[PDB]
Amino acid sequence: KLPPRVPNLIPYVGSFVSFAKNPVQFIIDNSKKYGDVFTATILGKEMTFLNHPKILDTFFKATDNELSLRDVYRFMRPVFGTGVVYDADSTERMMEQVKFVSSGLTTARFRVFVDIFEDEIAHKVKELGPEGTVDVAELMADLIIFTASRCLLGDEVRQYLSEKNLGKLYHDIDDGISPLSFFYPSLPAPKRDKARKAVGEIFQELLDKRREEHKKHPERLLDESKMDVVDHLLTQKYKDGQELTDVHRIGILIAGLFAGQHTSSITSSWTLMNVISNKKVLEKVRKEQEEIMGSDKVLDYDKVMKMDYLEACMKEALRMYPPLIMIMRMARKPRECEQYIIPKGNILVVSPSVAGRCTDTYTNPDVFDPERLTERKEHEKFKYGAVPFGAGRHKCIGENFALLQVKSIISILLRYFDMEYIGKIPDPSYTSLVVGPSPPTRMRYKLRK
Ligand code: HEM
Ligand SMILES: O=C(N[C@@H](Cn1ccnc1)c1c(F)cc(-c2ccc(F)cc2)cc1F)c1ccc(-c2nnc(-c3ccccc3)o2)cc1
Repeated sequence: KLPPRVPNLIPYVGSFVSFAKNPVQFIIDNSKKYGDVFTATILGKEMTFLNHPKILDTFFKATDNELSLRDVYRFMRPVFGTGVVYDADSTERMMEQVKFVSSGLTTARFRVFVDIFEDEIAHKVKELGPEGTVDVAELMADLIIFTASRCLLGDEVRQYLSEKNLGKLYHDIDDGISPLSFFYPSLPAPKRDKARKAVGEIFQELLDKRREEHKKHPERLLDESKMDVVDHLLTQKYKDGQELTDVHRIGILIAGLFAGQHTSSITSSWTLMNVISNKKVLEKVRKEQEEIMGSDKVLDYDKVMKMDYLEACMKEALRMYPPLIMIMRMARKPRECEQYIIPKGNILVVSPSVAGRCTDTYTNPDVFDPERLTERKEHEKFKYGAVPFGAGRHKCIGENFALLQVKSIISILLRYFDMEYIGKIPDPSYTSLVVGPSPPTRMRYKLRK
């Protein structure tokens, strides 16, 4: 009962050549040809693609012993660190590591995060001056490396970003990893090794400093508005009693910071580009902002939580340009999928990119149209019609933080600046792990009157 196959052009390499040109177009073309589920061989991996919202239950509902996240990347050279994330000894242990991070994402902390957004943009606004042009993707990456770093690690990290080039070494954690790195065998990567070592030494020092801060001010552990992911990694332990090492704490922090940064900076870029390019969307965004802000001058938590239309704009950006283009699981046993059984050892693939352009879900899906959500509720037609943050067990735990961070940053930029996008909104570039717009993305800005 095998799903239909994409015919191998060559043995072993299989469909890799057309997949490598464009992974999203590959899944779109082969969906049209072969239906809601199909298999391709790609450099010796059996890849089974699930393409229609009506059949995604069997992917998202599975237990870790049926469809395995850990198995997809457990033989990967650890980008984050040994024994953390997909290198952890178990899925249960990975979920304890996820909890160390999610512990830092409370309402009490979200209230402080808004203050941190205002502070970082106020520094940035001074650099930008009264008017100019700025790369949108670079602006958003540079803002969120400061905001995400402070929100998750606390304000002691800032000195290392301003003075010790934590930013530079962080940008290389990623180095040479494209969405095709998964299929090529293990190469060397000394640049990445130098990055992780460098970030590791900075994170070791933050841990050492925070231990001394705990001894001087233990009442910190009672303050939900101060407790960050560093505090949680120093205070929490594994269920099974095995030691949480500083090696683990550093890898989990790098992995937390990577998650908290790339996806937010890219989504922020797409959302602002599309908002400022559409007269009616910009009108309603600024009307919402004007209503929420009243005669107040700065954001707080309750204001951001009201910004429903700016939230739809970001979810519309997430529909059209999801920064994670494939969600993958390893079949540890045969998986039923409609009339088919997907074989043991196949990797199942769900693509937010393909989900976002599904005409069964969304009308005129190449048009940025936030009202498709607020008015027509197109995201609600299917349970799995919108999956930019995934679903089930491994759903993003960062969703509310990402919404808070991107909505705040865009609200505050619109408060300071009139902004115009230079040229055509580009296509996504499928050349990085977290995919964002084709590089040249410039906008004009001018201080508002
Ligand atoms: C717009 C920004 C974001 C997008 C689009 C996004 C997307 C996703 C998606 C699709 C998944 C599911 C992956 C899978 O099923 O295999 C996921 C998982 C995850 N995300 Fe995010 N994410 C975002 C922001 C964040 C942030 C800001 C954090 C942390 C501060 C975060 C932490 C995580 C974690 C820990 C998981 C794994 C949960 C688990 O394995 O059980 N994400 N994210
Ligand atoms: O970072 C990855 N996934 C992201 C996706 N993300 C972002 C925001 N929300 C979810 C991710 C993440 F960065 C961190 C976490 C996480 C964070 C903290 C924890 F405690 C536990 C998990 C989860 C995640 F899912 C990731 C990293 C490496 C790879 C990978 N794919 N191929 C290679 C590879 C490397 C080399 C050669 C050959 C291949 O590496 C794939 C995905």
